[PDB]
Amino acid sequence: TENQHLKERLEELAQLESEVADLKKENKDLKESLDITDSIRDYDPLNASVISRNPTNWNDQVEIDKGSSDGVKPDMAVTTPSGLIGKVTTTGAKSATVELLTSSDVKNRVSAKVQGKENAFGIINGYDSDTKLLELKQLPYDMKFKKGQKVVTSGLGGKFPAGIFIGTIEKVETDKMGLSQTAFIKPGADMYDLNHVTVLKRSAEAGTTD
Amino acid sequence: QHLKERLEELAQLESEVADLKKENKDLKESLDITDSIRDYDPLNASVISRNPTNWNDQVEIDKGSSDGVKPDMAVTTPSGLIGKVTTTGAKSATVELLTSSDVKNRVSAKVQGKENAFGIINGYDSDTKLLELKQLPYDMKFKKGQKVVTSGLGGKFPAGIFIGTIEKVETDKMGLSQTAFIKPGADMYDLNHVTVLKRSA
Amino acid sequence: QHLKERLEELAQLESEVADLKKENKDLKESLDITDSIRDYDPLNASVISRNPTNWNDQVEIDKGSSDGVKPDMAVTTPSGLIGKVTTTGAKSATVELLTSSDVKNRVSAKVQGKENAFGIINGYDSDTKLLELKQLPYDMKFKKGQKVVTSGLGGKFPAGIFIGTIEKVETDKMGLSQTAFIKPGADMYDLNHVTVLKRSA
Amino acid sequence: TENQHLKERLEELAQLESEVADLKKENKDLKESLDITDSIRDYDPLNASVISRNPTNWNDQVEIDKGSSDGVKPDMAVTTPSGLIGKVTTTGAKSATVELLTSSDVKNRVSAKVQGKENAFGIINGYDSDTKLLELKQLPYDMKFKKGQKVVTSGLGGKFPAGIFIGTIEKVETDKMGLSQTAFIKPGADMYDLNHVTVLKRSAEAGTTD
Amino acid sequence: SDVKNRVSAKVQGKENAFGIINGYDSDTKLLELKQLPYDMKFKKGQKVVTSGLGGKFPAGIFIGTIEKVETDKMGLSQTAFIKPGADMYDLNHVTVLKRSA
Repeated sequence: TENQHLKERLEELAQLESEVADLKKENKDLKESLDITDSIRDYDPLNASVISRNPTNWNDQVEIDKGSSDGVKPDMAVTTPSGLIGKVTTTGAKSATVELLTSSDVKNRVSAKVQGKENAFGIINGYDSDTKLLELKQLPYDMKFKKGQKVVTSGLGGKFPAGIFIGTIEKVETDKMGLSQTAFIKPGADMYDLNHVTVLKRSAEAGTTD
Repeated sequence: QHLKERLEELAQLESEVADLKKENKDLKESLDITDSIRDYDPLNASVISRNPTNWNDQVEIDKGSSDGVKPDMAVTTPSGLIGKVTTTGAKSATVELLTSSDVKNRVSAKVQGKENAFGIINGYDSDTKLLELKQLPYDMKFKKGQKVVTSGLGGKFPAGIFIGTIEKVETDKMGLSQTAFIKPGADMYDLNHVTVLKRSA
Repeated sequence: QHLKERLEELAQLESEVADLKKENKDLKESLDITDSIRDYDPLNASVISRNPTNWNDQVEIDKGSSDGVKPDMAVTTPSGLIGKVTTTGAKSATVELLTSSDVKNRVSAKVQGKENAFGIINGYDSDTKLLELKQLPYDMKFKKGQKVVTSGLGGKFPAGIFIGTIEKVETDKMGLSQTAFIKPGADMYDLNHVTVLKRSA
Repeated sequence: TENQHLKERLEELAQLESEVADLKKENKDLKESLDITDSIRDYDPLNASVISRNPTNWNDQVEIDKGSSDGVKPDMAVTTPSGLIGKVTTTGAKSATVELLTSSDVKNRVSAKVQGKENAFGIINGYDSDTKLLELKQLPYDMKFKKGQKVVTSGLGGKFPAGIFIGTIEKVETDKMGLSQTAFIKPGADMYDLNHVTVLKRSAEAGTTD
Repeated sequence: SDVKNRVSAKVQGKENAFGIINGYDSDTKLLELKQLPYDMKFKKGQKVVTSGLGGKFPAGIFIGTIEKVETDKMGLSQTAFIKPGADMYDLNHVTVLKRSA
């Protein structure tokens, strides 16, 4: 099994890797042809490790070994290879606190986009400990969603680069008012056990519309 | 071990593909119409912020004062006019969209036809998703499909910018003018790359 | 006494007004495009029957065999192509509409563009209200708004008949061709006056 | 009162009368400019009187003094100045039976159109003795209707001329399936007391699509 | 024989039709021109050149000749079989086109 499937995978994986690199290069040329600098998807990453996590508030917060003097700033996105895990909240000289998507803070939110033949925008806001699902609120009521669509950061909140993978639509429903839809999402990154992590500095100019 | 290493960063890769594809297509479309409007002295910008609260009213771009961006300048995409610059900052600016709910928001328009009629675009319906073209000559006849562009009467926008298509047409109460309802050409729900027209010469 | 005499026949009068207005407008539109297609030898007809059961598939017109109407002839309105004649009778005939659900219903189409691409219109979605334009060249690029007309390849319809507008465009599975979704120009939900093109010379 | 309102009415009535006549003439010219004969709205009327009505089936049927030898034929529309009242069902040499809109025959129906900035089509089918309302079934589910819109004959059933006034939308609702709408209509013609009536021969070719 | 190998082609004719060259038969020694407009008519001998649609090759490069033409199953398009102009069995001197301007 340790080579029965990864043969068709680690292989079909490099498949997407080169496809990207090509698109990624083409995209770079286009933006150069036009006068486009610091687009909404660009960013400078910084690697870091979780150095402390309290079981009392395990799903709310984590502490990393990088801080102010390393360039870390409040509101920077924090991720892992398989997805978005949170944002920097408070920073010290050499360490910082990051609030996880699974946090119980009702004010916690992130601007997101649901990829489809036609994209839709909404706000991720709310985690359910039982269902293990993120709430995607305010999607257009007339657009139709299917289980499996990918959700990524829109960057429209002004602080995260766009394109970071968040998760997958798992369930969809209409809200009481009948004005919008709400999708429930399965985070792609596993946040129960965090060790190695990456803090993203957003390149695009900061937005004040929030 | 490497059974999760390059296995998890999969969905992230499929997402990069999808996003790059769309951004490349849109960016290509931008290149073609380049020389097509080189005269208006174009400035390419990115939408860097949009609030869900007033989603249809405005958007923020990463170009401002120090880039030649000044309030009232036209903002467009390859498929259409999307708005005008309002408040400007040093490195960014706010753009009022045609889909705005601000009742004072207006744009001088012309219907391309045998005979050219002028009108004021002023009003957007969230439901029908149509733009209101008020004040057209009461006895002139319009047909579904006629193209609507900016008139230029007012110095603000250059003339010739495509706005949308005549969808419906009706006579208002007074019996003095006609109102056409227009399908915007540009898609303003999903904005990313945008163009500021600095000069209307 | 006369308090009901000319009082009741009121709503009936207001109805005559509304109906005549619409019929006059549509009829005027017909006159303008007259010489515009005098070559195709037009035959003006009225829809005389339509069943709610198969509303979107067909319609019956008051012209047939003894009028020169023959199956496969194009049927149109000022704002667009609406179908083709199928079974014909002495004084009437059945018209298959573009909105039909008959999967075998097809029309050869051409997209007017820098480079002209041909495709087959084959399929209508009741929900999106869009026509399926299949088989367009995989590497040619299409933009929302390009006009689609009949190609003529097949002898059936004359070429140049306006069909609709490119709304969306996508690549099919195979990766061999593209499919555009089209907004029909003509309104087929409300048909009354119609035109049969007898000759495609 | 017998001249306090009819002064502003019989006057404002001739108002619509001349407006029509003008449109009506213009329409005639247009149809002549194009080669349009026997359009969907043309017809030859015949005057008649109700000569018998049984209280046992008062709302189902009525008998008129014109028949076969007068040109009356089954399926011809029967009206009065204020609206449509029914259709001819069986004919004899000098008299005929006409089924009223208020009939209890569930199979009874008429193709209709709801006038609006954008017309809608449906089938009138069913009368409620209590509410005194006609059922307009199968109107498009996404179109919106307002109380007061006029309903007329569409002619699409192949037997009536189009344009005969039927009544007014009074109530509107969505059906269980959620596929269409149903409007309830107030007949314009009062069918409780019928005397003078008019049988319409349809000019347009007959339709077999029914 | 690489099934993913493709080239965008155009048939020079009264009306120009586009298609994708994708497939070579060792036996008939013919190139497969897929996706041509179903109701357009092609004749043996029409010349096929590169279309350029895709930025890769310059347009106008001669590819071969229409030999046979047939309608595929679907009844949506036509496939022509083409006789390559160049002889690829014996290659020695060759030319690389650096710019497609």
